Amino acid sequence: AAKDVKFGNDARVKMLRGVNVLADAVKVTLGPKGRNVVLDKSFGAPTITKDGVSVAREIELEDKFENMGAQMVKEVASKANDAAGDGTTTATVLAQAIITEGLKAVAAGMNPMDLKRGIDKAVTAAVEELKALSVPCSDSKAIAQVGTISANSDETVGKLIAEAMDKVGKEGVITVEDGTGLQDELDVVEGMQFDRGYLSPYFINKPETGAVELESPFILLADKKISNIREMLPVLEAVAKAGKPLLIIAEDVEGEALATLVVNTMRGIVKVAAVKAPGFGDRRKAMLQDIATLTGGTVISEEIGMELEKATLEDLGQAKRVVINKDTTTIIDGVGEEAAIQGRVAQIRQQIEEATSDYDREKLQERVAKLAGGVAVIKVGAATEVEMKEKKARVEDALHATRAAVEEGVVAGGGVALIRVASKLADLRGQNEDQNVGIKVALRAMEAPLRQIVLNCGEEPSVVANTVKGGDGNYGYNAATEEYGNMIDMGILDPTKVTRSALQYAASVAGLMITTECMVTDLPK
Amino acid sequence: AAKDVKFGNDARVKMLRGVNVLADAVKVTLGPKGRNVVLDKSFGAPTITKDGVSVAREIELEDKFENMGAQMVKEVASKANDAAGDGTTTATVLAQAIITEGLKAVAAGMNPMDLKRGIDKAVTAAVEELKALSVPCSDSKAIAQVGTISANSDETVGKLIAEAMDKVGKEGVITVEDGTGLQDELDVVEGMQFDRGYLSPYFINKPETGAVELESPFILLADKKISNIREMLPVLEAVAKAGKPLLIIAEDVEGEALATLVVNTMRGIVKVAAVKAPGFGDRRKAMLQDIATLTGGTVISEEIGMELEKATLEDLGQAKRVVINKDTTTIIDGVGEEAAIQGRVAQIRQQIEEATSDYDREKLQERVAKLAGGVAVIKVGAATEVEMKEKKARVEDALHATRAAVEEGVVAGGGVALIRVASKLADLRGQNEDQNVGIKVALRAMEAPLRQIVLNCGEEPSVVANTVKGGDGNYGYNAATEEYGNMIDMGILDPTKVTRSALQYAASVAGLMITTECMVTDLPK
Amino acid sequence: AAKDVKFGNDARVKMLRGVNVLADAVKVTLGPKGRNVVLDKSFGAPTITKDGVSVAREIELEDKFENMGAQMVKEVASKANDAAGDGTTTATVLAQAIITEGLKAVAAGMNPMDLKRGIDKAVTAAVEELKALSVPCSDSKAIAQVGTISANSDETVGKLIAEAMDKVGKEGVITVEDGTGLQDELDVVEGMQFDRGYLSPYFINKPETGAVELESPFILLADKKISNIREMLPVLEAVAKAGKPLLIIAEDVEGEALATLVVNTMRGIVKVAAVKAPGFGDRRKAMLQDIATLTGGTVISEEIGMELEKATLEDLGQAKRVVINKDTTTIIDGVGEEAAIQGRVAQIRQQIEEATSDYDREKLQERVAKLAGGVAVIKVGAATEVEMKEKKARVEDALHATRAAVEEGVVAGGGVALIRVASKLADLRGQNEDQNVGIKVALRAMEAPLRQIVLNCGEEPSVVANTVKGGDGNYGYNAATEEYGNMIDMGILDPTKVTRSALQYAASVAGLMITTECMVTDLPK
Amino acid sequence: VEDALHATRAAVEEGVVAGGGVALIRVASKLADLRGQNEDQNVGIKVALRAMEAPLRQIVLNCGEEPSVVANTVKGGDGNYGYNAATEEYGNMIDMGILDPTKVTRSALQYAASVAGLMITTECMVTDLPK
Repeated sequence: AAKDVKFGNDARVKMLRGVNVLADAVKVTLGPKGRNVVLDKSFGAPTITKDGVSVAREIELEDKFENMGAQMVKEVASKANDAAGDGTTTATVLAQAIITEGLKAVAAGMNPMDLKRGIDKAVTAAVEELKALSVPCSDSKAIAQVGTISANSDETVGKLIAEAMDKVGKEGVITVEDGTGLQDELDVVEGMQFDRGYLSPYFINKPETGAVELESPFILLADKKISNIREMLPVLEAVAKAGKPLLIIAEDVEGEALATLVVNTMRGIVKVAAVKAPGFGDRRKAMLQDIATLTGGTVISEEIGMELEKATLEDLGQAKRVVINKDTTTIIDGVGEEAAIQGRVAQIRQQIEEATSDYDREKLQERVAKLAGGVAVIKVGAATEVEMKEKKARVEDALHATRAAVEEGVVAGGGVALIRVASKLADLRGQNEDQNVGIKVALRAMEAPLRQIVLNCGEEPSVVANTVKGGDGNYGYNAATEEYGNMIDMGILDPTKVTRSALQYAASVAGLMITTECMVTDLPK
Repeated sequence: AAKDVKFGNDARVKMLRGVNVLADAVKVTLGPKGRNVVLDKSFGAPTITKDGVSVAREIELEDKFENMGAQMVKEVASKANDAAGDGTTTATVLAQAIITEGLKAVAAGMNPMDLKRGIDKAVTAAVEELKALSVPCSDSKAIAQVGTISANSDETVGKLIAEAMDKVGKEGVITVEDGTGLQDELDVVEGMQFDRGYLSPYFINKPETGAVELESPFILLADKKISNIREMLPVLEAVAKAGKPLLIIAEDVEGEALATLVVNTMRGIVKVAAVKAPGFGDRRKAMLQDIATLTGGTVISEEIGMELEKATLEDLGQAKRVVINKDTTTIIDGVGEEAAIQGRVAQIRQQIEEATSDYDREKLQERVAKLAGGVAVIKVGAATEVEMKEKKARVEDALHATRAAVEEGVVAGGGVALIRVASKLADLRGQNEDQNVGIKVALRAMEAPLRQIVLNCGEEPSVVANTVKGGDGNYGYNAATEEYGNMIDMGILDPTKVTRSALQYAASVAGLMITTECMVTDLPK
Repeated sequence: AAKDVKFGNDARVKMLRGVNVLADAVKVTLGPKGRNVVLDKSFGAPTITKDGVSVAREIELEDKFENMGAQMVKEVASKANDAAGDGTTTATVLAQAIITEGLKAVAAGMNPMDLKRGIDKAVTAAVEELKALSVPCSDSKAIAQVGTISANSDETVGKLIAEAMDKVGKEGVITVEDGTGLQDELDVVEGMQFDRGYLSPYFINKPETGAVELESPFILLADKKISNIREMLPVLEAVAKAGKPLLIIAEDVEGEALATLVVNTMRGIVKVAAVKAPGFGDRRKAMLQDIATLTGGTVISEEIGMELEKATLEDLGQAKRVVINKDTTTIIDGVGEEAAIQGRVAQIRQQIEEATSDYDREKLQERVAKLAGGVAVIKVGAATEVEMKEKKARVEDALHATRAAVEEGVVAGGGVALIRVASKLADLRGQNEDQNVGIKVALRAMEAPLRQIVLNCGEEPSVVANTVKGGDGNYGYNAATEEYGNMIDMGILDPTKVTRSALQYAASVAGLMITTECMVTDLPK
Repeated sequence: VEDALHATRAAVEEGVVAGGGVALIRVASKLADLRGQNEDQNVGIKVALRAMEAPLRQIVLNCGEEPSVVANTVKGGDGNYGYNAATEEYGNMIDMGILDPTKVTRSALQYAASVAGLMITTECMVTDLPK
């Protein structure tokens, strides 16, 4: 269709103006004195929230260009939350900061490409500085403390998480379900988790988790791309009968079929969700079979001449629960026989000896790790349905937080880590003045989150930033008690992974925008 | 879709303006000299009313932002009426008062959060003050007086409610029905009531009480979530035959199945209603059985390997009447055998002995209380249908009132309670000057209802407020006779609960609005 | 009257916008391939010119703010020409460049004051570098060469000027007037020149040179301030009679007296010009006497009790000619008798002996130098009045050029000296990054003249500039034989004084505009 | 791999020349004395040769340098030699990994000239009325 094409400065302010709507909507929730944002619904009462992700999801602008700007930042910023369970909002305020200052500089006549490299150099430098600043999280005592802090000072949640990690390990898979009647339960079941998410958002039935959740579903394992729902029909009806949901795990699900599934499940005609099979090539077929033995199903491959039209429930695998993320599928309690599973583990353990290269060793060990490791299951108990559901939510949060803590440690929260790291890179330089300006841009931008938090608290950003800049390490002033001491000790911390992700991703999109000359979109009519 | 986003001061005026349209419409009916509001109906003559609830129900504004404002207070204020049977209007005027002053303070540059915390502190104090000010309503002589006062001086209503409460206990379940023909009738039948409401406002066949009413229905007890209407069919065809209505009580009823029930019932193709089973986890499966025993039905659990396709009318439970609210299901006169039920009570009472915890004892007693407790049924007689229907309403209202009186007592009406309580908190202070301003805002707002009542009466609010502030205890201003004196004795009272609720809910919404920085809504298309 | 007030950025763009009309109008004439500017006359045939100064005179913009910008640059830049006989256009283009880049910098958030400091530091350095680059004009051979070059390669003009400077010394006063008919004449006559200019532009009757030129005028010497034309009348009727023009040298000429004089001379009722008497305090009374002696006039001192009403034509001084600049008055061929003048000189020489202070001695020495030295008078011959007037004009300009050359030397022309000097200061830095940007702003601007010249010649500016930067000393870009080489020998030069002035004034106004935050002007009424 | 493949295929077919758009300028600088049958054709010739500079100029413009300056520098050298578009070392562009398959530069030139030539000789255009 006829397009609207904008260039240079004209195009850049549009994008900027766009990111401003987004950032300004979202940053008011930042910090403990976060304000509320009211999101209108069709009919009924509007939603009042302090959750920046909820807010971002809703943002879409009328001016197509401003919209593109908002959608760009929205996209990359969401990745931070995906990776570490937080920092989306931070990433957003940061992205705003970099883009504003960067465009100022572009307008002053500085080179966009050099500005970008300067900003990037600053960020890599900052990530290193962040690792040095980081305090490790290894013994289960520390795991419990982090879990507790993320859980709103609840010892119970920390203990729970600690206990579970104690069961399956730091690298283990931990899941959360409704409790059966007050008093928590922990149990390790047969289960697995592979890095593939939903083939489409429409499949989501947990808009809170942004996830798909299926109970006691059947699992179709097909080694081939499924493009047409013609082959699906017989197995779809067998699942419509017995009224259970269905997880399809194929090489891929495309076109006719994917669309048809997205519609049918979204009209209540059988709950279905599809995900690509993990990995690619040979190891993909291997892992498909792994999933087959584990769920007690039969992998239907065209290679040996099997056909989907010729498949009954019996070929289908089975599990107590499956949960699907944007990039993660996790199978909980497969119906597979102890003999079958342990026998498959045995086989895999034979190939590792008869192996050759190191790569082949790692890969095989990853497979048994999945197989033999299992899945910890935390059922949260709590006296009331309401409290139970709530405590369940806080456990989920504390969980992602703790996992991220375990991976890369913790640093001072309240936005001070980004400020300390920045104060340390004052002498950092690049190849020419432009790159140097790029660097200052980024280091100044790293102050945005703290400043906004302070602003929201009704204090003077400059003064607080100064106070913070004066000290060192994770040492600070506890706003709640105004006591000086170690921020981590006083419970004001962030998983190093969240701060890092936020910074890098913010820098990524802001860099891109700063280096954009042209925008093309459809015509407003 | 493309959104319209408003910020800070801009959003807040819009919200204000919107709660102003709402409050101004409802607050004219406050007190004894309340005015009429005329609500148009598309077909026929308009409705003239003085009921703040009916008026509020109709308010929806064209401006999307202003509208969100109104819908917000509309919602929480509504909850006040739902909790204590009155005070929605009061809640609305209070909210208006708090919001108006609060936004004035925000505009002056004071911190919204500190304003909120000050408001809350004042309210917290006021509620305690309200507890002290409160006079208990315990002996049935008192119960009768309150009911009598709520019924417009109708002593017969007081007596009826007093008798009904003595039959089933203060905490018992009491219901109101049409008369057989003059001379009321009272009788205790097998029955039960759990706190779960309609899974949809479309199951409602009694739009005035906003309730579902099924007479001689079958009760399906299914321990599991019902998502697809395919399993229902065999049992649904058996109930279409025998031409009796159907109550489905499951773990939940979702999408396909629920939408199909909502449609088929709204088309007279068989009357049906669905509610979640009470509670969760184990105790939920236990209570489902309690209901089974009570109604002479069979719990259909997939767990034990039972199927809905194979369930017959014989498995269905039965009762003379069930009534469903927004959050209550009450079963009246179940076909349960007076031996089955007694046995069930017996087994449970034995479990109370084997009980290893206090919690377990309390929770099991609730079950015996429900089963063994039963249900009082008051049938209002009156000589001609019209009179009967009017008195039935008065009995229903007075009943709800009297319940609230029994729980937290009663306090001075006519808005004087709030004013008395505010005058006692003159020395209340916060952590900084802003919080002190927040407290003053709340205490000043507590005068709003009285002032409005007085305004509606055509007197000078300041003068009356002033004199009242001068008094002590439950001494106040009788708006109907223009006479000052002891309010409770003069029969001008409110259940402590309604005053408390209205205050709390108003303060709640008011805090949210005061601390709102952003609003996102659709574009006016 | 009610004003229109503009602040910050908004004000700055108006100013810039304004200087841009002036600069763009003026700069097209720069260089040897300068284009024509057509300036419309009162009404007659338009005037076509390549003289940037003429063009500048004519520029006045409708918009009050824009006009203010342009007038400010006109004013500061005009001084360059006043001082060194060239450089105004250059100053203007330099001013445009500095203001342009400076304002970009201010908008990007840099501190105007630090930018100004930087610009100034760069200019200070550049001046020194310019002195270092400069070649002396000391021997009369070089004096003649410069004269010849500035007179379009006319050896005659060079010879003539050299002869003149030889008679009165290089610091002597040299005058040029109409020749008596082919064959030049050079004679030294009794005369003087002091540092006071016309008290009003309206006095100018030679717009070409922006000078007042009086023939056989009478000279009124009044040791007092003349504010009212009532005391003038008697002297003015005498001068009105006799029918010769009038020069007034008083302590000052203000108000009614000045106003009236300006009107009258602009209405042919006696040609009159007024200047402040030279110096101040006591030495002013002394010099007034010097002039008196020289012109055979009599000082009219109120101190001694003399009155202007009693002043006669005989009290008045006389000379064959007087010429008045913006800041110079030069009396040519006084009538005073040699005996008198000589006696005066004797007196001063003796006071020079008696002088008890270096200062006093110096001042006295300055005075005898003026009286005893006289004035050189070049009469330019030609054969045909037309060639005569033209040559006379060339001699005036060349004269001014060589004067400046004699003072501070010559540097490479065509804008190369400025670029050269700029390339030498690459490492120049200030106290902070803002100052540093100020410096670069200045250094880039120093290229503007040459680049503009190249531009007018239809070449790529950047290429030529880059080349010139590659070379050393007085190597650069020619346009007559179009080939790079040695500028001085090749006869492409500028007096160091014009280059220095052009740069310094340009920097001055630019600094001032860059540091402007507020502008006040009348409403367009 | 797919990209490198097409590239190498093209390399094998017709060889490689200096990349960065310099090949075009060199080629252009060699045709300074090239003439046609009349002044108009000669102008056509200049238009084309001047045009052959557009890519470098743009490339340089994108790098934030002065297109005229680099073009000038490039015009001064010969063969596949010159300006190092990353390390400022002089040498053979092909060896320093700065190349384009001769096929790609030639194609771009011929196709460009083709369409431009058609448009330059266009006198009339016919299209639908905006509905």
